[PDB]
Amino acid sequence: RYRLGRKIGSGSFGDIYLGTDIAAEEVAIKLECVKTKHPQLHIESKIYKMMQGGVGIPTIRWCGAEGDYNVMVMELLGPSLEDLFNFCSRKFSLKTVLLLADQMISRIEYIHSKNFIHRDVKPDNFLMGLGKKGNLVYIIDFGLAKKYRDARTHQHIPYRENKNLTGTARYASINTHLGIEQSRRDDLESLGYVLMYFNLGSLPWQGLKAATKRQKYERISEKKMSTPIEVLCKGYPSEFATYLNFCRSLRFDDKPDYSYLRQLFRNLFHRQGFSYDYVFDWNMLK
Ligand SMILES: COc1ccc(OC)c(CCC(=O)Nc2cc(-c3c(-c4ccc(F)cc4)nc(/N=N/c4ccc(F)cc4)n3C)ccn2)c1
Repeated sequence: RYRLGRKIGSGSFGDIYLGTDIAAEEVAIKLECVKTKHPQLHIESKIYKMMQGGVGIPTIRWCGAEGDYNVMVMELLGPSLEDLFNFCSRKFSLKTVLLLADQMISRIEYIHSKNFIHRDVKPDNFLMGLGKKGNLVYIIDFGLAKKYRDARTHQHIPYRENKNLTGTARYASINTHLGIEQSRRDDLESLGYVLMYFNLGSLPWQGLKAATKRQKYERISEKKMSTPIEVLCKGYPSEFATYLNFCRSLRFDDKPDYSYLRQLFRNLFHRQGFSYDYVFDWNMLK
């Protein structure tokens, strides 16, 4: 039922295409070769299905195999926060950062409530909705997602060390750089780096080259460990440093206090005099 359009980029696993549901609507299409190596697309599809119904969780319309590809068809979403960041001249107003922070914490909480961690929290994996959902932040891409507790007993996965970094180095938590198994705290710590990225326009560990990838990650790790939160966040409201310190002090199997983290930013929002009219920076482009 689906005509494949132009390739719009790559995902954590497989290629992404702008596509068309010939009968009705435009859609997004993810393809994975059915026989190249270890398969991933069908597991990710199963996670989306477990996530179904949650606020800001995309709907899948069909998932199967068509010839030489495993295919997943997703409702079309709007631009990613990295796209919108570029469109807003790579700087977000405080109001927009706080509006985004409120929803993004909630999306991460939702994923955690369904027993999974995302492990690649970054602007590219959050997309705005379209039409009646144009003010809603969605989260995408479960290719790196992992179950962190047992569905029946809620027994947390064990602590593990000497792991290779998974996800994007720019936003990875310090413990991830140190080879620790990722848990709920790490999704939230990554979000903290995303919010300061939006505030600052960059992070101080961006753009570092080296010979091998290990050395580059090592530079990023060292720069992150050697930059105190009060220096990273210098000049910005204290809530951002409070947020990051809170995430960095969580124990491996701690349940984060998502409400407290949201309340930090909500209190700031109201002390700044902003109104929750869901008018983001991009809503003001002329
Ligand atoms: C209507 O006018 C338009 C004008 C311009 C447009 O764009 C040029 C568009 C198209 C917008 C669009 O892209 N919409 C969209 C995308 C995704 C998606 C999937 C996806 C997932 C599952 C599926 F089944 C299908 C697609 N994967 C992703 N990965 N992004 C990554 C991954 C890894 C990275 F390191 C960085 C970024 N994305 C963004 C899902 C749903 N909607 C429209």
